[PDB]
Amino acid sequence: HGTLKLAVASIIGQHWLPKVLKTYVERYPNAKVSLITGWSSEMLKSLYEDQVHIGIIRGNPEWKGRKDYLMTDHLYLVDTEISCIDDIAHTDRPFIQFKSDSTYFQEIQHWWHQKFKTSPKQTILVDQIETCKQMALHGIGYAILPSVTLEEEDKVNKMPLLDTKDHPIGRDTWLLGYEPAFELKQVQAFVSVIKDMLKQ
Amino acid sequence: HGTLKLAVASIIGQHWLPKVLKTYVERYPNAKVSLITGWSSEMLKSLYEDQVHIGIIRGNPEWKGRKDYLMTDHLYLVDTEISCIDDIAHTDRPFIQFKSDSTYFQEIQHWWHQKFKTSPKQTILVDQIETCKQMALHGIGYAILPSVTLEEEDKVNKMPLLDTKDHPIGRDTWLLGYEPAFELKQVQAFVSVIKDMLKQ
Repeated sequence: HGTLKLAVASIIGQHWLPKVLKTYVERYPNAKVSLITGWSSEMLKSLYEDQVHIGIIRGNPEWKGRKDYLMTDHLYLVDTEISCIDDIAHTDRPFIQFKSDSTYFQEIQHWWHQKFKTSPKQTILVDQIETCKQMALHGIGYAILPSVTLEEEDKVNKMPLLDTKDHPIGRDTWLLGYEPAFELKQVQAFVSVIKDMLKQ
Repeated sequence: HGTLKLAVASIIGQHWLPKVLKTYVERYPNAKVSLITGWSSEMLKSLYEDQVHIGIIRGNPEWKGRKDYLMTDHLYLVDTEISCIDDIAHTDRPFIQFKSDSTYFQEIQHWWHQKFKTSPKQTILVDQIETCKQMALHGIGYAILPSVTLEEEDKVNKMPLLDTKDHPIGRDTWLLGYEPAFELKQVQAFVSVIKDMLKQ
C-alpha cells in the first residue's frame, strides 16, 4: 500500500477533493498521498509524463488510457449587488474574468456574445478561479464561476448561465490514468473511495 | 489609465490582494488589472522576464531594482482536535505539509527537528498552501499555515509556532519591480493604495 500520486485541477483540489481524501485517510490511516494542483492542461501534462498515477482533469481531455467521467457542474454569474442577469450588459461593475489555456474562457465569451450581442469588458483578468470568487465576494465586481466552487451560504447572488435554448452551460470533470496505475492497490482504494462519494 | 500587470504569491493573491484591489478599483474605475499568481519563485522569475510591472513576493528575494518591505506574518499550527502544540510529537493524526521550492518547507522541518528532536511523519504532501488549509478545516489532519491565510471564522484550533528561544516564526512579503515600472502611473496609484491601506 504505497504512495498515491495525484495531479488534480485546482478548483477540484480545493472544493471537492478534501472530502474524498478525508474518507481515504479514514479508511487507510498512514497511507501516503502526494498532491500537485494547477490548470487542467498542466495536470494532464504531468499525467502524460508518468509523474503521477491519477489525474483529475476538467474539460474534454483526449486520452488513450482509462478515462472515467466523474461529474458535471454548471456556470453561475455571481455578484453582490446585481440580481438580474440582463443588467450585466449595462452595469459599470467590472467583469472579473478568469483566463487559462483551457476552453473555459472561450466558452464564456461565446455565451456572452450570443446572449448580449455585445462584447464584455476586459478590465480584470485573473489566472485562477478562486481569486475570481474572492474578488467577487469582496464586491469588486461580478464573476462567472463553476458551481463546484459555490455554496448556498456565500454572500453573493447566484444567476444561472443558460444558452440560447435555455440549457444550463456545464463543464465536465474526468479521472484519468494509464492501465499500470489502476493495478496499484492504493490507486484502486482511491478510485473506490471516489466512486463511493459520487453516490452522495 | 494604463493596465497594471501584477504577479502575486498565491496566498497573497487570495487573502490580502482582494481588499487592496477593491480600494484600487474604488478610486480608479475603468482601470484595468491583470493578475498572475503562483509560487514566489515563479512570480519572481516572471518579474525578471518583464512579463509584469510589479511582483509581490514572499521570503527574502534578491532583487536589483526597488524592493519595498510590506508586511510580516507568523506560522500557526492548526487542527480541529489538537489544542496543544506539544501533542503533535505523539499523535497518529496526519501532518498535511505544503512543499514548494521556497524555504517555507525546510524552515518547518528545522523548527520541528529543533523542538521535538525527531522527524515529522510525512504522509500528505501538497503543492499549494490553500489546499493544506482546506484539508485541515476538513479535519483530515494538522497543517502549518501563515496567519495571512487564517481567520477567526476558520473553525480550527490555531497554535503559534515559536522557536527554541520563545520567538514567533515569520515570513516577510516584499514588493519588487524595476525602476521603469515605478515611473508608470497606474503602478504609482497602486503602490500608493497599498501604502495608504497599510495605515490601518
